[PDB]
Amino acid sequence: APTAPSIDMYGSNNLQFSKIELAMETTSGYNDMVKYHELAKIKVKFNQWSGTSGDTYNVYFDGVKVATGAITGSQTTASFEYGQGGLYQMEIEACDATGCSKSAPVEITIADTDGSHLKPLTMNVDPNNKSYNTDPSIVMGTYFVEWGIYGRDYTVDNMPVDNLTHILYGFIPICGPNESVKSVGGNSFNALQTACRGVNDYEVVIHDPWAAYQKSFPQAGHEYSTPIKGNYAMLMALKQRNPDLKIIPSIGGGTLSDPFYDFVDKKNRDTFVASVKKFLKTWKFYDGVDIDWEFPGGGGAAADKGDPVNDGPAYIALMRELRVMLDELEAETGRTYELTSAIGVGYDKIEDVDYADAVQYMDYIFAMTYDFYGGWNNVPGHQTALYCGSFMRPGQCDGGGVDENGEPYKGPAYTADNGIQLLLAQGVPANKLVLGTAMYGRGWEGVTPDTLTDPNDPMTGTATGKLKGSTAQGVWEDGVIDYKGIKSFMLGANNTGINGFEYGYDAQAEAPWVWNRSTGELITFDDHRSVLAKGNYAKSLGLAGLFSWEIDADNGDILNAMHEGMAGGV
Ligand SMILES: CCCn1cnc2c1c(=O)n(CCCCC(C)=O)c(=O)n2C
Ligand SMILES: CCCn1cnc2c1c(=O)n(CCCCC(C)=O)c(=O)n2C
Ligand SMILES: CCCn1cnc2c1c(=O)n(CCCCC(C)=O)c(=O)n2C
Repeated sequence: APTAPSIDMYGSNNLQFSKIELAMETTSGYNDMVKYHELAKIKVKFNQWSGTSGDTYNVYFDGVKVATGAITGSQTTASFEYGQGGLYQMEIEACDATGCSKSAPVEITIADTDGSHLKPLTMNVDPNNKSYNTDPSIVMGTYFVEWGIYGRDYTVDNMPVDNLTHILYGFIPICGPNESVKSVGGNSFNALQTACRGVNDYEVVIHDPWAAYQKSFPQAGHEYSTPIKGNYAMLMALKQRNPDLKIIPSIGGGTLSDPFYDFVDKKNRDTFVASVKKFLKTWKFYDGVDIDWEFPGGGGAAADKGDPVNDGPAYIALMRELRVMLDELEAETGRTYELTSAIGVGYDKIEDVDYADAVQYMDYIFAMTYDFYGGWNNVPGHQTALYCGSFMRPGQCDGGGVDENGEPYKGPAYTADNGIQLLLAQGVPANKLVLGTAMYGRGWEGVTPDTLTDPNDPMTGTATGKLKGSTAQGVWEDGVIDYKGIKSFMLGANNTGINGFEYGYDAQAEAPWVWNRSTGELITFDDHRSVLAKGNYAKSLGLAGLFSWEIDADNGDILNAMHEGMAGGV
């Protein structure tokens, strides 16, 4: 017989609650911005403006009582805790000694990071991406980058997810020594220093919380009060659409690998592995972990770091210790968690790790069979070729011979086949290796015809510097160009070459190029033909599948050719 409660929607955070508390309007340390609770804190204000209020309230979700407390006046705030994400019809009842009166039901949301409160994501994929029916057991992976939402304007709902089995989210940094990040300029280091305030060294953090969970995406149905927004809320809604798609955070990458060189100390590994466990319990849409340490032994961005005696065994120990932790999560959740790693494939990188030992702990190795040549120097070559190119010298392919100064080659050439063969020779099983495809070109200026030793092959020339171009042409950093920019501005509709560029293909290497003989611009990349050759290769060797770097740079053609090539190999 009291008055039925009316729910104050605006005073109850629009009935949006969450197991994860996320700061939405600042940028601070990771431990200050992100706190995961086993029970969501619920606070609901209700009013009884007319008649009597009664003395007690009960709260129901879907008919089931979840809380009770005192009413002592005409406005009451009910505070309680609840453990399970999703959407529930809430009713609040006010009671006196004579009876109870229930409010009309209203939907409350309790966010959780598995996306249990979310509908399947609405997609907006470029229709140049075709449908395939590739065997679900073949890996078809790609990297999606956190910063691609900015100038590149490529968001989670643009991914052709039905053509993927694995999405690797690039990149999760590690707090600690990170000089390599400073050298890249822009805000990357300042963002990391901010994220790491109040965080122990060697723990993972989110690099850009605005892209990860603050930015409101209208296509995802985000509102002011939505407790999780950003790329991460869209990836959660994507798992509701595609529950078998594996979404895996990639830790490190070329500029964020400096802290790994301190993993020779096991206490730093222990700190890192515990931070990864907490991260996967905080962000439950993730299905494992991908380690992108570039590179054990060195030769990467940190010129002053790298230990070829100890980094190998440390990498192996880290995989073993991650697999231990992941087994604990599997035991706790009843889920399967995957452990993978993207690795360098030059002989001088592979020689520093016993991968047959490491891979026993791992589901897949993503062989980075790209970046073999590029604008960091003026020597052209195929950056992602399967085999040795026509431009190579006698003895250069297998490392038997000498360079132009007569100095012995130190090891076999940088090609995808040389890397895969070295890894098989160590005893890595073929069915754990994933072959990489580039959705980008690398390139140079100044490779003009007077510099060539073979007049029909620009790979025999000499550059003056890195390729330059505008972001309108897909050039986001000197020396690199999106595949879709090569296609729009250099190849043209017919693949015969436009804007002063001509197309060529080195059939021995399985590698395309475009070359502008007057500016000397020369770009090495992957195309439909070379990607079919890679798929025929992967199928011949019984590799696990193919993956690509990075998805925003494709227009459909490369991912289509990945599926075609895997269907089509002979
Ligand atoms: C986490 C979401 C709640 N939340 C939302 N915005 C927040 C917080 C928060 O908790 N802290 C400080 C945390 C106290 C010290 C610690 C060990 O974390 C903040 O500064 N900001 C801006
Ligand atoms: C804005 C995109 C430029 N951009 C180009 N390359 C980039 C970035 C970038 O931003 N971040 C992350 C740091 C966060 C910076 C910010 C504005 O919050 C990166 O790691 N890389 C490699
Ligand atoms: C962010 C990465 C791009 N990047 C920026 N500077 C670079 C690279 C790069 O990729 N490689 C090739 C690594 C060798 C890989 C192999 C086949 O072993 C480089 O040598 N330098 C100087």
